[PDB]
Amino acid sequence: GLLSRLRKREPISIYDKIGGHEAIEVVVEDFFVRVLADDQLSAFFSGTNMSRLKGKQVEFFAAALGGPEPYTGAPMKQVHQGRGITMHHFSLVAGHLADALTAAGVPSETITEILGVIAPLAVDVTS
Amino acid sequence: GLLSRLRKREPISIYDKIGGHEAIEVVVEDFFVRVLADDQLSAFFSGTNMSRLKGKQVEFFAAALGGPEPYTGAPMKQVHQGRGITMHHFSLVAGHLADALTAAGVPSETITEILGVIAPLAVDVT
Ligand code: HEM
Ligand code: HEM
Ligand SMILES: [C-]#N
Ligand SMILES: [C-]#N
Ligand code: NA
Repeated sequence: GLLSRLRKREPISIYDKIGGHEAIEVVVEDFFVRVLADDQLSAFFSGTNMSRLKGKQVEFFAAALGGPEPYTGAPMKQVHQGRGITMHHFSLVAGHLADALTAAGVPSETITEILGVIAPLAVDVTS
Repeated sequence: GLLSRLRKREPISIYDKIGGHEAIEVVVEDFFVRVLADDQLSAFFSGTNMSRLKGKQVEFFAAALGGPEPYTGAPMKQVHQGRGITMHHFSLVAGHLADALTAAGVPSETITEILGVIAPLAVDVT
């Protein structure tokens, strides 16, 4: 945990400073309420099992932001390839993530930092 | 609350100035009485959950005015998109908010300050 990490003089991860697994879970839940309420986005998920997806997204974001738990989902490029997702869609999704982070009280500077980790993933996500 | 924030040497926000979350609740109720009575505005709210909207409006205004809690609703552009809202409509709503603030006894100068925060939002709403 964070205490062990600090005892080892390891820098505080984004994961730890935003509140770890519980924070990520809450953010991902809200993120998906936002995404599924967005008529430009909801249809992408029509044939999707949301229950499982939220789980994999928690694992993915946690791992991306410095958490210890494994990602147990499929590779980004394979999952998203062929879904007709454009940079327009990717950007809307990123906007919803930023909104969920803001709603959870994460400082704007940290939101920007998180967008810096996530934005390069568009190369694997978009059509 | 305001007491703890002053102990931290935070400058007084507009939110804290006008009476905080409880003052904003009261203003928002009166605001919508005015809005829904306005024939030029009321049809936009046909079918709207007023209780929910009012709560999100309290959150929004409280946050914009420097309050302690984040806004948790949808952003202004998304929510108002495709409704054909014009500068005329926005101006009417801003007018009703100012009148509600006036009725609540907020000093004219502070209402002017609040309108300075609200008026730029028209780019997203319209
Ligand atoms: C913001 C960056 C994104 C990340 C980190 C991400 C991550 C993920 C992850 C972890 C999964 C689960 C993979 C699995 O099932 O093993 C997934 C699936 C999925 N993603 Fe994303 N994604 C992103 C952007 C997007 C965008 C922009 C769209 C469409 C607008 C999208 C649409 C989908 C859909 C529809 C699935 C589920 C496919 C199915 O039905 O199983 N994703 N994504
Ligand atoms: C003073 C600027 C305004 C602000 C701060 C504002 C704020 C908001 C907020 C916070 C919501 C709720 C968002 C959510 O559900 O997450 C909302 C929705 C809405 N607004 Fe505004 N608004 C403004 C101007 C206007 C104007 C000028 C109109 C039309 C005359 C309008 C009509 C509506 C309607 C119809 C909804 C949707 C209610 C529903 O979901 O059924 N707003 N607005
Ligand atoms: C993808 N969520
Ligand atoms: C919007 N009221
Ligand atoms: Na695919």
